[PDB]
Amino acid sequence: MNDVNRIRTDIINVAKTFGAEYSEKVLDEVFQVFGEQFADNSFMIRTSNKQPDKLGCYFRYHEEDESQLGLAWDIARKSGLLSDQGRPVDQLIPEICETFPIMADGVDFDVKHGLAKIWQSIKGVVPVQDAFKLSLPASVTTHSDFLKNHHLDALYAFGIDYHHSSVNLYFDTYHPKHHTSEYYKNLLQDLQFQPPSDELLELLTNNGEIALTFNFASPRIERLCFYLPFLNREAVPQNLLNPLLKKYINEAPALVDNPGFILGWSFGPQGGKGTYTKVDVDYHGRTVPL
Ligand SMILES: CC(C)=CCC/C(C)=C/CSP(=O)(O)OP(=O)(O)O
Repeated sequence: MNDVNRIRTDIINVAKTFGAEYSEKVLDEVFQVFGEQFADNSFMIRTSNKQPDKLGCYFRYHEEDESQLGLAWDIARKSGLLSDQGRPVDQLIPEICETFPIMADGVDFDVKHGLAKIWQSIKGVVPVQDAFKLSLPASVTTHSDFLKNHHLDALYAFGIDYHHSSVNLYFDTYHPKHHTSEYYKNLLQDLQFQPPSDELLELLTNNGEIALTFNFASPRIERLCFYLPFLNREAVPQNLLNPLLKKYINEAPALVDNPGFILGWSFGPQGGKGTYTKVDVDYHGRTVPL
């Protein structure tokens, strides 16, 4: 369709507009193999802040259709976009699929580097201890007391990062403290991560999504992320966005006049690497309303 070539053009436009490194060759190979799954599924375009003056650009899709579940991994492997290094990360997706009933999956793409991440969403929420049999990083188990103590133990999804050999764990915000700003202040303090502004803390009371990143090199929790949805460009708190990301919320491409957004705040060791902002445009306009 034209829908697919529209999507490839919008992304090169973003990558160029916002100074994001990219590889036309790489984009081609991804779209050759995955283009239709973009036009036919929940689809989002991301820019992040990991480097002060230039955004990176990503694009991702979410497969909710029962019959298609598992084809993302198959497609990824058969075409060579995801090849096996025997890495500690490389066995996780098969293990997850045998252990847990799966209700959604998705692929994340880096406009320069190609296929970056694969998500698995469990059917329903599970005690995180049920994931302890998997070849996750040792740092997951060794923080089991910390996961329970901060009510980060209702596990619903895995994100497997192949560029960084790291794993994201996703947590439902079941506990009354998750609607409290003091919980996010105390969580960032306990992790010795960079403190949040009061504006962000206020927003986090109606937070609903928490993610934790673990990797095989480090005995420490590498970073965490909070996610909030916003219905449209206007609903976005723009005092939390630097100028480059302000421009992105006004000019991010989508097939609706006023797309919704998912914003992500990554936090890591204070004075260290991983405290930045993520902006996801709801390209089709049907991810955010759900
Ligand atoms: C990705 C799609 C289509 C919908 C979900 C929006 C969402 C929660 C994205 C999170 S991907 P994330 O784990 O935040 O990626 P990292 O930067 O942590 O590697």
